[PDB]
Amino acid sequence: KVVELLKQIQADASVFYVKVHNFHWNVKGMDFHPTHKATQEIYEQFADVFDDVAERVLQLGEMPYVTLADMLKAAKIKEESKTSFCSKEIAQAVLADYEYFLKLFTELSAQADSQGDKVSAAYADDKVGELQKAIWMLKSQLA
Amino acid sequence: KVVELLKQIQADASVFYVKVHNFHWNVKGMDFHPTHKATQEIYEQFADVFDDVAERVLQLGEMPYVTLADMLKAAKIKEESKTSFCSKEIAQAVLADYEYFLKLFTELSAQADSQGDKVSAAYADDKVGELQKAIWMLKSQLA
Amino acid sequence: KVVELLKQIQADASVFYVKVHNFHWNVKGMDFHPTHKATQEIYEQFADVFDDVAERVLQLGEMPYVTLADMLKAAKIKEESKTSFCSKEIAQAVLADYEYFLKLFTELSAQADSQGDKVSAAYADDKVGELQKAIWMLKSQLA
Amino acid sequence: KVVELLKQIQADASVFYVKVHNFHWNVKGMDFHPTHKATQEIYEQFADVFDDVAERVLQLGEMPYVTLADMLKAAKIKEESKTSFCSKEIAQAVLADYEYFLKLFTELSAQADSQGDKVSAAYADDKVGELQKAIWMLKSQLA
Amino acid sequence: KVVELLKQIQADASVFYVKVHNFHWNVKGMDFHPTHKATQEIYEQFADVFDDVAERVLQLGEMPYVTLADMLKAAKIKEESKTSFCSKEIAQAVLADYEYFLKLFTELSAQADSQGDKVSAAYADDKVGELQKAIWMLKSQLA
Amino acid sequence: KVVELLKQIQADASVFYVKVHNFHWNVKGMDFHPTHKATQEIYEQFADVFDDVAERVLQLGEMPYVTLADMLKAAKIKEESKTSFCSKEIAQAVLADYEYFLKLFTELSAQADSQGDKVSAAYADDKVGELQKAIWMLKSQLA
Amino acid sequence: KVVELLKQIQADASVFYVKVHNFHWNVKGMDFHPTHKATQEIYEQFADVFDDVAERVLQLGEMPYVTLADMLKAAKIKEESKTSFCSKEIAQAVLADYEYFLKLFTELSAQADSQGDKVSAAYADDKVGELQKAIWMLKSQLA
Amino acid sequence: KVVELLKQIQADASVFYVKVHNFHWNVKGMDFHPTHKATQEIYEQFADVFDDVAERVLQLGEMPYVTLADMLKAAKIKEESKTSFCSKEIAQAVLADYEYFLKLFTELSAQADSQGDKVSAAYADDKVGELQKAIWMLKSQLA
Amino acid sequence: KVVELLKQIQADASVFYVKVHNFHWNVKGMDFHPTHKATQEIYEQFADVFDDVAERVLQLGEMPYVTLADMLKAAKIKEESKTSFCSKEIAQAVLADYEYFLKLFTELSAQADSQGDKVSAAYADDKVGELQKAIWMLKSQLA
Amino acid sequence: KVVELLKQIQADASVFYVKVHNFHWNVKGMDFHPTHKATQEIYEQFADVFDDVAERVLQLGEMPYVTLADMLKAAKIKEESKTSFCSKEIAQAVLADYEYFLKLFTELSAQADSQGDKVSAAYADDKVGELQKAIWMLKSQLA
Amino acid sequence: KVVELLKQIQADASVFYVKVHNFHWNVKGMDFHPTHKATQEIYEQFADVFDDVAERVLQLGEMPYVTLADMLKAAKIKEESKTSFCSKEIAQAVLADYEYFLKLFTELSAQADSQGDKVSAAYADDKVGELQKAIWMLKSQLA
Amino acid sequence: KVVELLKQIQADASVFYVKVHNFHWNVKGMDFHPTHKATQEIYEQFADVFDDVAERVLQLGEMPYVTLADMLKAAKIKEESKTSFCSKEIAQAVLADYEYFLKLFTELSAQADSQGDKVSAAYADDKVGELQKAIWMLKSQLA
Ligand SMILES: [Fe+3]
Ligand SMILES: [Fe+3]
Ligand SMILES: [Fe+3]
Ligand SMILES: [Fe+3]
Ligand SMILES: [Fe+3]
Ligand SMILES: [Fe+3]
Ligand SMILES: [Fe+3]
Ligand SMILES: [Fe+3]
Ligand SMILES: [Fe+3]
Ligand SMILES: [Fe+3]
Ligand SMILES: [Fe+3]
Ligand SMILES: [Fe+3]
Repeated sequence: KVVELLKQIQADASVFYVKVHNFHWNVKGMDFHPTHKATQEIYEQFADVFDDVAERVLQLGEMPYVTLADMLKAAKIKEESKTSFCSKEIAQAVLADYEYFLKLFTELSAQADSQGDKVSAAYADDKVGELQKAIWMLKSQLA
Repeated sequence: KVVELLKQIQADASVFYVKVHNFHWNVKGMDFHPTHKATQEIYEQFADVFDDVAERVLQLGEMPYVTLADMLKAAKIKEESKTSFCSKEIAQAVLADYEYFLKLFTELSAQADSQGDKVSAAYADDKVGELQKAIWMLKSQLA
Repeated sequence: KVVELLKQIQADASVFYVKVHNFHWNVKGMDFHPTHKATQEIYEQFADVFDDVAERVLQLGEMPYVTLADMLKAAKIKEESKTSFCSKEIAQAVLADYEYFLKLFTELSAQADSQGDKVSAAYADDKVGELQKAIWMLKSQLA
Repeated sequence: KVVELLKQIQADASVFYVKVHNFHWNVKGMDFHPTHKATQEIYEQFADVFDDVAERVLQLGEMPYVTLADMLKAAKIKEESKTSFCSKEIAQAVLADYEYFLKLFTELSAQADSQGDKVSAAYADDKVGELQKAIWMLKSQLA
Repeated sequence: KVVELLKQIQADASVFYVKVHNFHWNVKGMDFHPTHKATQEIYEQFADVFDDVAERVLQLGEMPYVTLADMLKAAKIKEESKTSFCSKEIAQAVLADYEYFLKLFTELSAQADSQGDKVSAAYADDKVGELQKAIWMLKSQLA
Repeated sequence: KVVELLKQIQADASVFYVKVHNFHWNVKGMDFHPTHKATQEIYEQFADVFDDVAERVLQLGEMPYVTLADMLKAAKIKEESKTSFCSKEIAQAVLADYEYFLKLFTELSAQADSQGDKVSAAYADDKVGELQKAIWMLKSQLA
Repeated sequence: KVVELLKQIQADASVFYVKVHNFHWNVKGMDFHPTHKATQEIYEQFADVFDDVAERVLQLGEMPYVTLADMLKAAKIKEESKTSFCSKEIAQAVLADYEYFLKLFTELSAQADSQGDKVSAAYADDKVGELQKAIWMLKSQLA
Repeated sequence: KVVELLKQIQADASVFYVKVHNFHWNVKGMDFHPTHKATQEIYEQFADVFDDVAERVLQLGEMPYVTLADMLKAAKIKEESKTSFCSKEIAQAVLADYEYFLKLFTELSAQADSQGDKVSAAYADDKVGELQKAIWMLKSQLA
Repeated sequence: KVVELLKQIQADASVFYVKVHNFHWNVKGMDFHPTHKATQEIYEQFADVFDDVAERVLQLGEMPYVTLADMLKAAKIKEESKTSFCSKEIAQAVLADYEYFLKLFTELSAQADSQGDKVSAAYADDKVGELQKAIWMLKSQLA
Repeated sequence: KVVELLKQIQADASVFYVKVHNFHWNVKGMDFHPTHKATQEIYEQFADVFDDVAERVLQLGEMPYVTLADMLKAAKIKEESKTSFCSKEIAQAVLADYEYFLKLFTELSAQADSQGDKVSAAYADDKVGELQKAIWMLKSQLA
Repeated sequence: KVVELLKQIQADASVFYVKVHNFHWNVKGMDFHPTHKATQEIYEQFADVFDDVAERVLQLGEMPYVTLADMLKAAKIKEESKTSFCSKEIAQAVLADYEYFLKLFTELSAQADSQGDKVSAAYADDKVGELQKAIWMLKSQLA
Repeated sequence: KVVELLKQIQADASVFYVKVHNFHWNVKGMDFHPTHKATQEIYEQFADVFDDVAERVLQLGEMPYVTLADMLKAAKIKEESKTSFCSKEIAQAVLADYEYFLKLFTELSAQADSQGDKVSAAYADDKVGELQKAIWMLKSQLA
C-alpha cells in the first residue's frame, strides 16, 4: 500500500538522519572537512524527506508516525554506535543505505502508479533520480 | 558536570524536535497557518541546539549520544502520541517544555561558570535569554 | 479530448480569478489581514493557471477562449454577488472550488496519459499535488 | 461622481485585461517575441489598475463590481473575437484603447479635484502621465 | 498656517509613537504576534512622519518643537496609562487616532493648496491616502 | 506655454550639467572627496531632468532643443571658465543656480495647472520639493 | 534501448551546439541583436543537454561518446558550411532541428516507460514539453 | 534593582532620542551633512535601546514606563531647548551623554551579575562596549 | 600630444552625447523601443568617456575643457538639427561616428606608447576594442 | 598571421572542451568530487575562449571555423579515447594541454603587437596570465 | 594588565598573519586547492584580530604597537623560513599556534574579569570558543 | 630583474600595510572619521598587492619573501614610531609613499616589457594608473 511504504521511509529517514549526524561529528582523517560538509547536507535533505513523506500521508488521509519510539521499532535501518570513522567507511556506509532507500522509493513509485496516484508516483521518481545519481557518484568515488 | 548537562539537552532536544513536528502536522482550527509556521521555526532551531551541544561535548573531549535508542532512554521530555491539537494547547505544551529547557540551560550556565568554562556558559546564557523572551510571549498569548 | 478539459479549466479559472478578488476585498472580521494576503496569492496563481492552460491549447494546435462572454457561458464555477464575508466562509468557498479543480485536473491527467500526451499529464499532476496539499490545509483549518 | 468613474475603469480594465491576453497568445510574424513580452507586461499592469480602483471604491465607502457578469454590461470596451494578429494591428488596437483610458482617467482627476478628493485625483494623474507617455511611444512606432 | 498644522502633527506623532509602544508591549491574548508585529510597523511609520514634518517646517523657515516637554503640552492625542490590552481594544484605539490624523492631514492639504504650497499639499495627500487605506482596513477588521 | 518653460529648463540643465563637472574636477582643499562625490550626484540628477523635460515636450506634441548650439543660446545659466575652486565657492554657486531652477519649476507648475496640465505640474512640484530640501541644506551648510 | 537513444541525442547535441554558434556569429540584417542574443541561449541550453544526457548513460552503467570523432560519425544533424544568414532562415533551421530532437525525446520517453525507467522518461518528458513550447513559438514567428 | 536601572535607561533614552533629533535638524556649518547622517543613526539606535530595555522589564515580570509624562519626570538627561548648533558642540553634548549612559549600563551589569541575572548583564556588557568604542572615537575627534 | 588627443576626445564626446539624445527622442518606426533603449546606453557610456578623459588630462598636469562654448568650437562631430529618424539611418549615423572615435583612440594609444604613457595607452586600447566590437555588430545589422 | 593563430586556438579549444568533459564524467577515486567540479569550470572557460576568438576573427574581417569536421582536422590537441582516470592523471593531462595553449597565446600576443593589433595582444596577455597562474597551481599540486 | 595581554596577542597576530601567507603560497601536493583556500580565510580573520585588539588597547587609554620591529621582538609566534610544505605539516603548525592563542585568550578573559573589565573578557571568550572549535576540527583531521 | 622588483614591492607593501594601520588608529581632529575609513580602504588594497605580487613571483618560478625579518631588511619605506596624527600630516605621509610606489611600479613595467613579460607589465601599469589617480586627488586635497 502507498501509505505503508511512505511510513517505512519516514521511520528510516529519522534513523538515517541521526546516523548521518554521527558520521558528521566523528569523522577522522585528512579530508575531515569535505566529509564534514557533505554529511551535513545529507541529513538536511533527509530532514526534508522526513517532513514531505509524513505530510503526504496526511494528504492521503492517514496518520504518520509521531513518536521516536514507534519510528525506532518501525525502522529497518541499523543505528551506528561506533564513534570514529574514516572517510571511506562513511562513503561505503552511505552507499549501502542509499541503495536501500532507492529500492524503497522504486517500490513506492511502482505501487502508486498502479493505484493511479501519480502525485506520490512523481515524488518517488524524483527521489529515485536523485539517488541513482548520488549512487553512481559514490561507486565512482570508491572505485 | 558540564558534559552531562549538555548531553541531557541533546537527548531532550531530539525528542522535542519530533514532538514539535507532530504539532506542526496535526494542528487544527482557525489559526492553522501561523501555528504551522511557528512550529517549523522551532524544530529548525532545536535541530541547531541538537548539533551545537553535541559538538560542544566533542570540543570538551567527550562523546555525545549517537543513537536514538540512547536518546529516548535519556530524554526526560515525554513523547506525545495523540495526533490532533487545538492551537491553545500547543502553546501550553510548548510553554511547559520551554520552562524545562530554561531550567536546564540556567544550570548549565551556573555549572560552567563554576568550572571557569565561560564559553559553555556564554552559549547557555544566549539560550536562556532566547527562552525567557519566548516564554514571556507565550504567557501574554495565553493570558 | 485534452483540449476541452484545458479550455474548461481556462473558463473556470477566469471566473474563479474574479470571485477571489471579491473575497480579497470584502473579508470582514479579525482575520482580515491573513485572509486579505492569502486570497491575493490565490488569484495570482490562477492568473498563471489561466495563461499556462491557454498556450498549452495552442501548442496542441487548437484555440483557447479569448472573450469573457465565452468563458462565462462555459464556466461551471459560479460568481458571488454577496459583498461581505466571514473568514471561515471564504475558506469554505475556496475549499469547494479547489475540489472541483482537483477533479478537473485529475481527468486531464488521466485522459492525456491515455493518448500518450505525457506533457499535459505532467502539468496536470503538478496541479493535482498542489490542490491535494492546499485542500488538506484548508480542511485542517476548518476542522 | 468619483465612484462611478472608478467602477467604469474597473469594468473596462477587466475586459482589456483579457483582450490583451488574446493579443499575447495569437500574435504572428517576425516581431512575435517583443510583442509577446510587451503584451504580457500590459495585462499585468491592468491587473493592478483593476485591483487599485476597486479598493479605492471601498475606501470611499461604496461597492465595486464583484462579478464578471456585471463588468461585461458596464464595459464600454469591445471584446475581440478574432484569433490571429500581426504586430501592427495590436499596436493600433492598444493605442485606440489607451486614448479611451486617457479620457477616462482625465475625467476622474477633474471630478475628484471638484470634490476635494485629492488622493483619487493624484492616482488618476499618475495614470494619465503613464498613458500619455505610452501613447506617444505607440504613435512613434506607428509613424 | 501650514507650519502650525505641521507642528501639531509633529507633537501628536511623538505622543502616539510612545502610545503604540505600550500597545506593542502589553497586548495579551491569542492574537498576540500579529498585533505585536503590526504595532511596531505603526510606530516606525510615525517616527518617519515625526522627522518629515519637522524638517518641512525647517524648509519653510521656522522652528519645529525640539523638546518632549513642549510636545506633551502641544499634543491633543491622549496618553494611555493602563498596561494591559486585548487585540480589539488596540484596533479601536488606533482607528480613533487615525481618524484624528486624517483630519489634520486633510486640513494641511487644504490650507497648503490655498497658499500655493503644493509640495506640502502633496506630502499631506500621500499621508491622507495611507490613512484612508489603513482606516478602511481597520473598519473591516472590527466589522 | 508649458513647453517654452520646459525647453528653458532643458537648455539650463545641459549648461549646468557641464558647469557642475568643472566643480567636480577642480575642487581644491581638504573637503575634496565629499565635494567630488556630491557634484557627481548633482550632474547625474540634472542629466535626468534634461532627458525627462525633453520627453515631456515631445509628449505634448512639440519639439525640444536638439543641438548644443541652440541650448547654449537659450540658456540663462552662466558658464564657469575658472578652473580651480574652494569647497564653499562651489556650495555658493550651486545654491544660486538652485534658486533659479526653483523659480523656473514653480512657474512651470503654476502655468501647467492653469491649463489643466496636471502631469507636467506634478513633475514640477516634485522638483520644487527636491530643490527646497537641497536649498535648505545648503543654507544650513553655509550658515 | 534507452542508452542508445541517449547517446544519439548526445552526438546530435554536440553538432547542433556548434551549428548554433555559426548562426550566432554570422546572422546579418536589421534583426541582428535579438537572434544573436537568442542563439547564444540555445547553444547554452544544448551544452546542458549534452552533459545531462551523457551522465544518465553513466548512471545506467554504460559509456557515452568521449570523442568528437565518434560523435560526428553518429550525428544525423547536418553541419552548416555556409557563413552568412538572415534572421528568417536561422529560425527555419532551428525549427527543423527542434522537430528532429522532439521525435528523439518522444521515442526516448516511450522506450524508458516501457522498461520501467521512469527517471529517464521524466527527463525526456521535460525536454518534449520545452521543445513543443519553442516549436509553437517558432511557427508563430514564421507564419 | 535591575528593573529600576532598566527603567531609568528607558526614560533617559526617550529624552535623548528627541535631543538628537534636534541636533539632527539644526546643525549648521561646513560639516552639516556628516553630522546630519551621524545624528540620525544615533537616534535610531537609541530607539532600539528604548524598546529592548522596556521588553526586558516585562520578561523580568515588572512594568516599564508607558507614558511620556512619567519618562520626562524620571529622566536625568536634560532636554535641549536651543535650536542652532555647530558640529563641535554636538560632539561635546553627545560625548557627555554617552558617559552618563556608560555609567548606567556599567551599574546595570554589576547588579544583574550580583543577582545572577546573566542575561540582562550580557545585554548591558554589549552596550558598555559599544559606548566605550564610541566614546574613544569622540575623544579623538575632539582632541 | 596625449592631452591634445584627450581634449579632442572630450569635446567630441560631449557633442555626440547630445546627438545620441536626439536619436533617442526622435526615432520612428516599428523598431522604436530597441532603438530607444540602445541609444540611451550609448550616451551613458559616452558620458563616462567624457569624464574619464577629462580626469586623465588632469592627472597628466593640464586642464581639460570646462565650457560648452570651448567644446563646441573644438568639436569635429557635427550636430544634427533634423528631428525625425528611421532606425537604419540612426545605425549608419552611429557607425560613422564610431569609426571617427576609433581613429581618435588608436592615435591616442600609439602616441601614448611613444612617450611611455602606458596608462593612457591602456585606457585607449580598451576603447579601441570596445569600438571594434560595436563596429562589427553595426556592419552586420546594416548588411 | 593573427587570424591563423586565433583559428588554431579556436580549433584546439573545441577539442579540449570535449576532452575535459570526458575527464569530468569518468574520474575515479577518493578525490571524485573536487575534480568533478574543477573539470566542469575548466570546460566553461574554454567554451568562452571558443566564442571570443571566433568573434575576434570576425572583427578582423575574416572567417572562423564553423564546422566540427574542419576543427578536428585543424586541431592538434589529441583526443582522449580512454574512459577511466584517477585525479593525478587528469592533472598531468590538463597541465600538458595548458602549456600548449600558453605557447599559442604568447605567440598570438607577439604577432599582434608586431602588427600594432594591441586589442588582440591584450586579450592574449590576459589568457597568458590566467594560464601561468593555473600552471603554477597544477605544478604545485603535482609536486 | 589586560593591555599587555592584548598587545601580546597583537604582536603574535601580525607574525601569524605572515606565516599563514607562507603556508598559503607554498603548499604542495594533491591537496593544494583546499589548503590554499583555507589558509586565505585564516589570515583574513587574523587581520581582523590584529585590528580589534589594537583598538581595544586605545579604548583603554593605552598605545598598541605601531611598528613591525616592535612586533617581531614581542612575538612568541615563530616565523617559518621554509618554502615548501605538505598539507598535514600546515595543519600541525596551525594547530600548535591555535593552542597558543587559546591559552593567550584564556588568560585575557580571566584577568579582565578580575578587574571588572567584562567587555575585554566577552571579546576574549568569543575567541576562546572559536579557537576551541577550530582546534577540535584540526585534531580530528590529524587523527 | 622582474622578480627583484616584485619582492621589493612585496617588502615595502608589508611595511606600508602596518604604517597605515597606525594612521588608521591614531588620527585625531575633526576630520577623524573619513580619515579612519580611507586608511582602512588603503591598507586593504595593499594587503592585495602584497599577495598578488608574491604570487606573481611564484608563477615566474622564484620564491618571494616569507618572513617579516626578511621583509623588514629589504623594505625601503621607513617605519613610523609616532602615535598621533592630524589628518593633513597623514595625507602627505601617504602622498610621499605613493610617489615611491609609483616609481617602483613604473620601473617594473619597463623592465617586464623588456623581457617580453607583458602579464607583469599589465599588472604594474594597472597599479601605475591607480596610483596616478590617487596622487592627483591627494595633491588637490592638500592644495
Ligand atoms: Fe512542513
Ligand atoms: Fe555540525
Ligand atoms: Fe504567456
Ligand atoms: Fe489588494
Ligand atoms: Fe532626517
Ligand atoms: Fe529617455
Ligand atoms: Fe556535470
Ligand atoms: Fe519590540
Ligand atoms: Fe569623476
Ligand atoms: Fe558571442
Ligand atoms: Fe579599524
Ligand atoms: Fe592568494
